[PDB]
Amino acid sequence: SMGEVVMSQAIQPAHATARGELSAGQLLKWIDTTACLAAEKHAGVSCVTASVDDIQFEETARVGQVITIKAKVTRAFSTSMEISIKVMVQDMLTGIEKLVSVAFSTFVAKPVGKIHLKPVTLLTEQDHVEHNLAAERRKVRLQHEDTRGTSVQSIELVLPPHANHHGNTFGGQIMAWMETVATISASRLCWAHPFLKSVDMFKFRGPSTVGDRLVFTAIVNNTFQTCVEVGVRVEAFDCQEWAEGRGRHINSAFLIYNAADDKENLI
Amino acid sequence: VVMSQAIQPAHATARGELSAGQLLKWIDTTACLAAEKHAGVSCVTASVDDIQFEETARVGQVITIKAKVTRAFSTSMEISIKVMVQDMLTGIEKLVSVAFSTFVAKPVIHLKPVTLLTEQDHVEHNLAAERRKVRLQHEDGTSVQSIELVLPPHANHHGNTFGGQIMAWMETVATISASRLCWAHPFLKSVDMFKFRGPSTVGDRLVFTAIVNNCVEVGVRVEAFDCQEWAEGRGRHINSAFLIYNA
Amino acid sequence: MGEVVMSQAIQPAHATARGELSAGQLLKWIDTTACLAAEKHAGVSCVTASVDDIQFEETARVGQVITIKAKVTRAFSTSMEISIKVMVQDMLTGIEKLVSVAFSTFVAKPVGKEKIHLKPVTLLTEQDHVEHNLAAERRKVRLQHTSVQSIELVLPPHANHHGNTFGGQIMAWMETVATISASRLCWAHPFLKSVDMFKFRGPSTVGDRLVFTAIVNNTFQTCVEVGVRVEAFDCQEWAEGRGRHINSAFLIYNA
Ligand SMILES: CC(C)(COP(=O)(O)OP(=O)(O)OC[C@H]1O[C@@H](n2cnc3c(N)ncnc32)[C@H](O)[C@@H]1OP(=O)(O)O)[C@@H](O)C(=O)NCCC(=O)NCCS
Ligand SMILES: CC(C)(COP(=O)(O)OP(=O)(O)OC[C@H]1O[C@@H](n2cnc3c(N)ncnc32)[C@H](O)[C@@H]1OP(=O)(O)O)[C@@H](O)C(=O)NCCC(=O)NCCS
Ligand SMILES: CC(C)(COP(=O)(O)OP(=O)(O)OC[C@H]1O[C@@H](n2cnc3c(N)ncnc32)[C@H](O)[C@@H]1OP(=O)(O)O)[C@H](O)C(=O)NCCC(=O)NCCS
Repeated sequence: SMGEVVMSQAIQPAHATARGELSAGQLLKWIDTTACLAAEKHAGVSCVTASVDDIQFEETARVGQVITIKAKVTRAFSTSMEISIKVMVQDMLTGIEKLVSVAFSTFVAKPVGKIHLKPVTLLTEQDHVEHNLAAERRKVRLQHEDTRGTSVQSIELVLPPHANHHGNTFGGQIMAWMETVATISASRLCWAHPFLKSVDMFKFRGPSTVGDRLVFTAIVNNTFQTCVEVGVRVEAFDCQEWAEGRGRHINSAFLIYNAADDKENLI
Repeated sequence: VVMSQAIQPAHATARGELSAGQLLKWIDTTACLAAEKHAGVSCVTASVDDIQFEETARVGQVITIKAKVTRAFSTSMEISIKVMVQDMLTGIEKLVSVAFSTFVAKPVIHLKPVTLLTEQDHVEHNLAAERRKVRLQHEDGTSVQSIELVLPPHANHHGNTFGGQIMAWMETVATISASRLCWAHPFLKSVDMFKFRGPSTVGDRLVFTAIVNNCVEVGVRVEAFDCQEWAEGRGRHINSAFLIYNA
Repeated sequence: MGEVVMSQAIQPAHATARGELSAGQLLKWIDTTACLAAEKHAGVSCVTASVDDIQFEETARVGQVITIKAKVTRAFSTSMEISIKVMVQDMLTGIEKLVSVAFSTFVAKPVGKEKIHLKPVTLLTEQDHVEHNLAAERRKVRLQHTSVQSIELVLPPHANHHGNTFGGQIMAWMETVATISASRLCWAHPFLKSVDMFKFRGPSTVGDRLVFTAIVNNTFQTCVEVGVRVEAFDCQEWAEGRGRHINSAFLIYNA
């Protein structure tokens, strides 16, 4: 009733990892879908992931638990929108609901052919305060203007199910693909299976489309306490660019992984 | 038209049982491939009759599905569906479902009658008329909300959403509402007579809304939205459905 | 080098009842890395022409990582030979093993009514030259060379952006049907050991139905050979009966 889009996923073994936990990559993908739908409700046209803020993961959902994602447009700007993301997890046996993640993300309306956005409607006091908090967070976003022998290369062909019906590659899918490569790199240092704690704020620097090859390069970047930092770099190539060897930088993220809450589990 | 699929973790539920939605999907695909062998063109699910599951299938087992066109009408076709499960260590086979479905042809033309041969062929050919009569008569806890975005793999090559994809997404949300009643994990008993009352297409958003209605009965609502319609909040009602569970 | 490299973690979604990687998925992944290598050479869409002997010396498990390297060893005119290497690593132990060394052939598909002419492969190593030689001997060999029914509908993710059904996709559906037939003979879950050389005869396309039939062919005990047929139908072809022989393959399973 309040322009809040709601998803609900039960976690099958399909979404599961070697730990029986929900794949972090999948959560990222679901978060981006729900948020996009939130934006596309405000815009009327297709919207693409512009950037993500930092995401922290408080809990990881196990198989047999239900996840509930809620997204909302907090503020509309000129072509862009701030979308707020809440993520819960409910154990179907205990009844307990816990918070997984509060998160922010940015979407861009894509022109129909060859256009301005309406203002978001504010009813509550939370609406009016977050309306202002978005402009401060936006300053932070834009000012973010800064431009180990355990390497891992992967490659994914962008098929039609990985993109909207105009053919633009989904933000969430590149994030899902990133995360699995990152895990492979992080595991080269752990004696346990490590789980994702956070993704540092990053930007989608340019478009990707059906039939691109996305190349993922991952390396461990740092070690701290119980955790390990992995940089992933994403590059795009259409069929011709792929042969010539002149790709396009799509993004770079830093994912921080937790070695099962023990110092001993990493070298 | 025969389809055999083995049950793998990809298809399984939390307790290692083959997911009902996954079955419903495999039923439609096969029931659709039956219809498409008769019309020559693409076909879409018009309606579903009572489905009832006598057995639940488990990882490692194999499901065999048989579907055939009983009677072609003016633009629609009645299809029969048999569902067998086999154990690959026992050899034992068990019946999962006897179910009927109705498909409409979608030209971009008329349909010939089918080639009848058996005595049993004629019997189903006559009883289909009664069944079509019943199919047409349908004329009058906590709410679980979910949304799904229709991608290319969720539709035929012409862009039309599979009926079976909708029933699979329907089961996911219905199970959650059921689980939320008894604080446990249940299994699907049946799918009651409903009708898909409008098309759906790639790019649609399907909003699902499940509520506990009364052994439990989950009512699922499927509402469809353009990217434009999504903005204007005026969508299209695809279907309502009633699913019954035990725990 | 000139190597296309893919790394995949084996989740339960890629797995079987035991906790092993489905051979179907492995084959699909191998066809992709090889296809990516061909296209890096050709600069256009490439399809699977044929596959040599593939033998799996190990099976991987959930929570392990498969790494595939693919290289174009020689280009001819429309076709290229691709050398493939598959390794598996345990994510906890860190121990690696050879899964498979195999060979596949890819053909460059024209956009319009286009004549395609592939450039030579840049040779650097002495092993490069050795491989360029032995490619022709393998190319010559190539050109010289109870039961389960199933059906799959070709959708968008099963074909490249032009609409041509991937070789690896058919190769996946090809094992999932064979496994059941091998399960129907002896009452135990078996694992795939090798795939005998087979060619792709006709192209397939988005919207097709592929009908799969498999039978036990020959059983020298502790081994059961199972042949697979693959038959493709347009939507209209479907309703009339006349279809196309895509491929017939022989799979060796193990009890
Ligand atoms: C997002 C994108 C449009 C930014 O364009 P740009 O080169 O920065 O040019 P501009 O500065 O004019 O961007 C226009 C808008 O983007 C916003 N923007 C740019 N960088 C941003 C960031 N890091 N975070 C949030 N918003 C950002 C600007 O604030 C501006 O907003 P406004 O129109 O409401 O005033 C561009 O990088 C892009 O099209 N790539 C991602 C699209 C995509 O394909 N996403 C899926 C992943 S491949
Ligand atoms: C395989 C195919 C290319 C062979 O074509 P053809 O009818 O035999 O005609 P040609 O022999 O002239 O084919 C041209 C090339 O195919 C090669 N060829 C044919 N079968 C081959 C095989 N078994 N192994 C290696 N090369 C083969 C020839 O050597 C020739 O090579 P060149 O052009 O580099 O000199 C063709 O039948 C085809 O399009 N197959 C299906 C491809 C496909 O769609 N696969 C994806 C999954 S269905
Ligand atoms: C049935 C439908 C195809 C056409 O609308 P309609 O007004 O009900 O169609 P009509 O009754 O005028 O005629 C179409 C045929 O479908 C049959 N039909 C209509 N309602 C039916 C129902 N409740 N149950 C079974 N068959 C039904 C009719 O008997 C008629 O058969 P005929 O050609 O032999 O006379 C439907 O409303 C529709 O367009 N939705 C298609 C569903 C779809 O797109 N696929 C599923 C994913 S959304």
